[PDB]
Amino acid sequence: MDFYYLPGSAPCRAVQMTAAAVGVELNLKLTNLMAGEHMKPEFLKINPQHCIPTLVDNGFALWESRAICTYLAEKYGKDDKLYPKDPQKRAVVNQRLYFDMGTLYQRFADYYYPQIFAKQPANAENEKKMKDAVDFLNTFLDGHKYVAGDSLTIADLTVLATVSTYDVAGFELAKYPHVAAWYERTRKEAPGAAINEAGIEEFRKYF
Amino acid sequence: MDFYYLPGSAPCRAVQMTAAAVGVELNLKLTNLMAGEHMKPEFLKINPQHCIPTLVDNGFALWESRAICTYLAEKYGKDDKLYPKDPQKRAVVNQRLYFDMGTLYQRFADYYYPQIFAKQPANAENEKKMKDAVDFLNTFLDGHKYVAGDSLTIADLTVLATVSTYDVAGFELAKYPHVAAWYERTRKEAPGAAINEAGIEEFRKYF
Ligand SMILES: N[C@@H](CCC(=O)N[C@@H](CS)C(=O)NCC(=O)O)C(=O)O
Ligand SMILES: N[C@@H](CCC(=O)N[C@@H](CS)C(=O)NCC(=O)O)C(=O)O
Repeated sequence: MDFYYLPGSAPCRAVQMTAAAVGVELNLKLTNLMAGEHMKPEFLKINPQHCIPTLVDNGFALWESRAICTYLAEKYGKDDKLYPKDPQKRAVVNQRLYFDMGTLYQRFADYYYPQIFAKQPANAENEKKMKDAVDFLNTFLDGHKYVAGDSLTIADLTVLATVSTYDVAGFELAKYPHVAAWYERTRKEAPGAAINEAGIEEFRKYF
Repeated sequence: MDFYYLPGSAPCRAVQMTAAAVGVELNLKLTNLMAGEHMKPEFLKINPQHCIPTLVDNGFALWESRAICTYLAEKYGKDDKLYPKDPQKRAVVNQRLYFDMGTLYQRFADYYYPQIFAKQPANAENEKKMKDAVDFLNTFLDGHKYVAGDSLTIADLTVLATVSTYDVAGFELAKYPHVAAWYERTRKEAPGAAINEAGIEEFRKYF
């Protein structure tokens, strides 16, 4: 299966760790957006939204990092813990996946991207929204050892990719006890952790 | 099961149509955000992210509309077509769910809400991104009759909740033939269609 990605990308790193978790080997396809490789006619045929990560598994094209992670868990995973079949348990996992996309990473991007690509001054309003997002995550972790329960799931993997990004950007995770502790634990227990660590160094080249 | 909602809210309507599709009755609990009812202690105890929709099913509290929709489908659904178990088919539906949230609705909200509620000037670039989101959906709908595959799924229901809102907001959907055709067909066929139409009228009360 081909994996169109960029090493420093969080959504890409989330899939990489999930693939490691289920023992699936990804045929890496470095896709340089600055060379318009995602806009090649061949790529558009695979993914009209022309975005990475994009996975192609024996003719089946799929994008949206979290959808890819769930796909790999359902089709190639054997350990129910990573993505529980029980509706209730799976629902908490799914809610956290949406949280990661629409709240945690979304606010991170809203605050840092303008400073990185537009050279705009740090926006106070968006800084607080980002802070509120980590606060939520901190609350989600109160009591439980993992983001969506008591066992490592793909929700921890995608949130790790995101939080490891907050880290390299210089965000103060230490002011969120549960997040900081979970991060330290998960950064050492996540399958493919070494790939994630190598990847953030590429993202670091943005600051 | 309790359903904390507001009729005009798109994410809430997505859950209402999904519930109707699976024969699940929802005890409606109007939660007026303008009156700050989403921050009442009792509600924060159930949902610390203080957002609607929030579902409580025999003690189990859940938020994030699309996670509620899939939960209702997995636990109470009996028509595999609504949310296919096959990993690949499921993956296509799931990618569309993330599309609906992170691309289609996200851009709609970022463009209109700051104007309607915060009374801020329109943001031209955000308008452009919004057009790009509908364009993507238009392409997805080229050939394919439903948002995901050749049958109505929960992806059609949430996209209807989102697109119907684009409609009342005055966005020119007509310029996207495949989106417009799909909408013309689905706004009638969809389970809970009448609920959604009534809900958008309550949303209109903001224009
Ligand atoms: N929500 C998506 C985000 C995908 C995304 O933002 N992709 C970026 C790379 S970080 C991209 O390909 N941008 C170029 C484009 O969309 O044309 C996911 O989780 O996969
Ligand atoms: N991604 C969420 C969006 C939830 C959302 O935006 N909820 C709004 C109502 S439309 C809300 O409760 N806002 C007030 C708040 O979050 O405090 C979903 O699909 O449920």
